[PDB]
Amino acid sequence: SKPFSLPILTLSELTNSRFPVPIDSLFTAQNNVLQVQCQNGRCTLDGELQGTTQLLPSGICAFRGRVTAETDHRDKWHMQLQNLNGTTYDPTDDVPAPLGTPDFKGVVFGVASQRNVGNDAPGSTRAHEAVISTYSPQFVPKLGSVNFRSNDNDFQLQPTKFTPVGINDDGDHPFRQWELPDYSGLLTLNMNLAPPVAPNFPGEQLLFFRSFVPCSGGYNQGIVDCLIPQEWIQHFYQESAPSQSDVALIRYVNPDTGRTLFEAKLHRSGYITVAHSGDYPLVVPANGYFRFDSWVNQFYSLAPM
Amino acid sequence: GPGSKPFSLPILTLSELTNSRFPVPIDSLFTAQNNVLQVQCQNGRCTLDGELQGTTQLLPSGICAFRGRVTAETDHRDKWHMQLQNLNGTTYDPTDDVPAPLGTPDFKGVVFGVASQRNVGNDAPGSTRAHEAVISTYSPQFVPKLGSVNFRSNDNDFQLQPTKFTPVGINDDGDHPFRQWELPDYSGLLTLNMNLAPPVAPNFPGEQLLFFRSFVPCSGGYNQGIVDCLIPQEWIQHFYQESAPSQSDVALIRYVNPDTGRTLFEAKLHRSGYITVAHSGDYPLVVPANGYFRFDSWVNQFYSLAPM
Repeated sequence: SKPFSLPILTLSELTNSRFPVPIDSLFTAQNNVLQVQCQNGRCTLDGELQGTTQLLPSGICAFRGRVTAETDHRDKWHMQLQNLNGTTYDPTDDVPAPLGTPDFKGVVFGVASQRNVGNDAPGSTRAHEAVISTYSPQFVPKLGSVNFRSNDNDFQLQPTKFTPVGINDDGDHPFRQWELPDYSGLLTLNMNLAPPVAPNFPGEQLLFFRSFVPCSGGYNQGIVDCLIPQEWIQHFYQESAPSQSDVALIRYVNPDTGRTLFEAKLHRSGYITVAHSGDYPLVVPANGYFRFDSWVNQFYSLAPM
Repeated sequence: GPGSKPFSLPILTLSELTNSRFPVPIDSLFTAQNNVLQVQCQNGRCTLDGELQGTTQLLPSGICAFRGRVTAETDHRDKWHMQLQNLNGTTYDPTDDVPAPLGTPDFKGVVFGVASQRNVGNDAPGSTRAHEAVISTYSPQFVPKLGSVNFRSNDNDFQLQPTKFTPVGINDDGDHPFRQWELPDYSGLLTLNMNLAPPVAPNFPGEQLLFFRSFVPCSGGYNQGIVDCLIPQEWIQHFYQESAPSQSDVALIRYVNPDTGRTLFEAKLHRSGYITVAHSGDYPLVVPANGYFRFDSWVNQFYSLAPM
């Protein structure tokens, strides 16, 4: 059978799978009652994509479609969604939302761009700053549309792309990276979600690949934690190696010295735990990377780090 | 002989591929009739056994991005002077054998996007701002090899603080045309570019370059946003991981429809990391949505491709 493996990539060679920026650091968080259930950056070790996860970093928190109405909501521009590859989005599909849809509560700011097709000035373009709030009642991507705000009113009912740049609070409504938006809007339930993940033992904590993304004013730190980086997801999808157990053993190695620095559990659902107690931002050598050593199980006792 | 790791391509459809010269998906395949223009792009350059070249790095998020600090507000058209770090935040060294910091744009024109800041130090640390910004590679202040570029903004809410530029699209620079095959002057006016990945061209009669084409966003006007890359970013990432030894200068690759099993056409994947096909004239390909290239065998410079 095809052997499981990790790609060989340093921290600065990795992309955040929940926002299209490089990984900045590794962080392990103290356990709490709040649920970790992100929908982007979800993939099993044998390469099954889950939630709203797709392969491209350019897909993450991006939208593609057409503006089909200009309204007088604060979120003025009504954007009917396609799939990111331009095919027609089907709301009855067994996904939470179109692949790449944001999986947090707050705003994503960026640029909405257009290129005309059809009889009305085909090939004419425009691009302006735009904001999408996932708190908005018009944020209904599962149903097939989202609305965006712009200070500019130079927009047409034409094919549209949204490129994310950063995140922020939505005025008084805080940026909450672990709170899912209501993909179908108010008074509806989310469906087809990737499951929540948690340590099976109190001495273990989730380990995150952490990014500090851009913010558009205020003092928000722009913290976006992902379970596994986008490149691991891409790698597992290509490889499709069969998982021999529920838990893979991985070691963080310094190639400069050859030393193993610490070990971790890489679970079959696609997340990592370490033996540690408390919030801890790791300090690791620049050339360090995770190495897959063996299939183990839940009853492996991780060396404390 | 000893064994060697087999060469391969990742299995990805066109819409599962990223342009290696601008951070957007591939839209189509295009083969161009030979013409007066020279192809010497610096992004999206990698050998088949995984050696990155030019200004090529691994992250799509790296492509046409900048990281550094705004160290001055000037009187240039490109007002804000941005001293560069490497994209991973380490200090940039102008004496390194690269054309410019990795990820630097490799075309003449404008990249528009957003410049963002987060303060450190004594002055309101942790405060942020982000605004539309434009960087022109025609600019005399575009001197990334020397360690800086300048950007424009209609907004003047910028500070001398850690700064990132996130690219969104391209355009012409006013009267100066967007030229994807013209390199910027990385060290500025009246200086020479160095350490470049080499020019690329068909060496065999009846053959043309095949491009992975994207139509990227533009910020007004009718520019088509056409950015062609020699190989998509995932192929580069794949070769970098695999490091499979090249058995030849030319790999024979075939475009396959997995639904039917049918081979649609064949192409030469040259060791330098570009593709040629047997065709005469400009030709926008029509291919099935599920199609992808498959590596079949190593051949040589005198292999004769079936016409497509």
